[PDB]
Amino acid sequence: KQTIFSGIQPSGSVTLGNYIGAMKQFVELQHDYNSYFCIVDQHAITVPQDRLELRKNIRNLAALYLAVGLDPEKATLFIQSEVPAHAQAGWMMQCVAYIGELERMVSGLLTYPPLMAADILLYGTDLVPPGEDQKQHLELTRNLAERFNKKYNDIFTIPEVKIARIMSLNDPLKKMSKSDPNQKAYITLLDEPKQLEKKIKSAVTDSEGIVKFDKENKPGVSNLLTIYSILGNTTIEELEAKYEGKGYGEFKGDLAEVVVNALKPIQDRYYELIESEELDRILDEGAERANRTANKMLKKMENAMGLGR
Amino acid sequence: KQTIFSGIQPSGSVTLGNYIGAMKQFVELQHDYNSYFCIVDQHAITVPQDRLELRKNIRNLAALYLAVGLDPEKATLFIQSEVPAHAQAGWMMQCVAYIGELERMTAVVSGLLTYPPLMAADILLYGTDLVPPGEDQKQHLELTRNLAERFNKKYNDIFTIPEVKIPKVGARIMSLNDPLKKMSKSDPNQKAYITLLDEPKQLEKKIKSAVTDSEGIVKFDKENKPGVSNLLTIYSILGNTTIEELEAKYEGKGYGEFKGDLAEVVVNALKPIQDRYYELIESEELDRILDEGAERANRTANKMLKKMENAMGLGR
Repeated sequence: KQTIFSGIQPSGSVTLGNYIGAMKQFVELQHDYNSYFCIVDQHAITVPQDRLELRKNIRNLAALYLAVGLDPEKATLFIQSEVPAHAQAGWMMQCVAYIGELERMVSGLLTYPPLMAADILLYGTDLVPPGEDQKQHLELTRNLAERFNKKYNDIFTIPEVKIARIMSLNDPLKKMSKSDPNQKAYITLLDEPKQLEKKIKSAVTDSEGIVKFDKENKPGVSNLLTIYSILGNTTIEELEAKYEGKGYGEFKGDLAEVVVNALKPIQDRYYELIESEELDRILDEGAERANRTANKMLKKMENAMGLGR
Repeated sequence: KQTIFSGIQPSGSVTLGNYIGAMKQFVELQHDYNSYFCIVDQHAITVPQDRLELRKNIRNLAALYLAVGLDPEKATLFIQSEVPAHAQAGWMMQCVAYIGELERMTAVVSGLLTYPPLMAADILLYGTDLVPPGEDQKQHLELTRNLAERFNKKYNDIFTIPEVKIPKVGARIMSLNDPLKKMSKSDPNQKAYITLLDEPKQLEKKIKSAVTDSEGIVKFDKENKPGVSNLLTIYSILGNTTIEELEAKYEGKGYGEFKGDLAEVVVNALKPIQDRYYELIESEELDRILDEGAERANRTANKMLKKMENAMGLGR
């Protein structure tokens, strides 16, 4: 059973687009793969942060992950910061990484990649996700892994990166993104039904009046068919067949409700957890698991380098 | 009342200049200060090492400090890596330090440029009031004070701002060999230095062949008679006698017995240290003392760590 590590930044709120990109894809692999989801709060402080926004974002993200079906008794969801081994191994890896490598991509900004390498390597990670802009982060990680294996002990497995792009409702050519100035460009998983509906019905389209798919010729309608597709558990072409004698108004109206119904259980559950202390227990349990495992790999690192006794 | 934090490198061998310079002086402040002696193995790995000799030096240093009169009941002696908060706080301090101030001190290994915030973390973690002076610790301490103040201001106010404490005129001890040089273990001539574990026989050999003058007067003046005044300084401190008594004592006498007598004085000073070192170095009582100190340090350090985390928004 291969093992996967996903480093997940607590950055406030998840768009539908990114839920469909990563979240959904990797949450489902929890039964076939041994899977870790690490809220990387120590990487978040490499940029300016309000202390309150940060604790808020961390809880919030944890709640969503569980709300979207992550099973804490099969996968390991935890907060980086609560597993001291990360900083510890993070520091040993600083003593193996060179500056040159790091300048080629505030101090923690320049020197978090060794800590990132440490995040993945502490767990014997076989696989990492394709976070857009991780192509050079994984390369370093791989390299640092190889450099430590040669110089001390083969203890690290060399991690691999093994694999629907949701575009803006306002502009089909732009990717859906939380930082989009226009609030109607994107849907967040906690959007209320009322507002969910509004954003879909005003989503830019064509005039052709025919629900059909081609990306570079009907990008707005194509995108909508792709959302409908994933959230509704159907194929695009079935949907074409289904809207044969129909126009965008019925389509947009039906899609609205599909989306409301796909997000209702997720919301319902978010709010049960966000307030509960059950959420804290889950996170306590996750940190215990990760420490138990991360500490074994740490001691080896320490023994490989010679740090105690 | 005041607490001192002494960060001490496990480098494999300690000269006489060190015992009299740092160790002795700061192990004496033991009762009038809550004093920490931290074996900084995570600073050690910024430069190349053999995992065997590093492990060895770590014990060696622990054993030496005890052997020299460090009281595990009054001072906290511990290993840096064995208290995780250092790594944790250190990482937090990297998120406060800018690259420039770090770039203004030293493809090279990253932890060699980025250790100063970890040094900051080491000290600030204990609410340290005072620190020893080191060779090039001036520029290091200045950065720590900045990071302390920068963080007090921006997040919460939790760090005390530390100060260099100057000990009771620590004597700088010079080579036996070239008296203008400072005593150093790296010198390629083992005659030039004396280490606390030198056998009485090698102690004796080295002292007799220590560089002097062509006068044959045992008289202290630093600029014209550096060999002799270095030895007088050594005789003074291990002797517990003033240089004046030693000029009195060695009036109508020449370098012959001056070196003979000093030799026996050094042997006798180093004997208890050696007998005691050789008990601890093999026994498990040492391990017990290093477990206690790690425990004490962790309890203190973890409280401050919680404050830093609350102050920045990590965890819950």
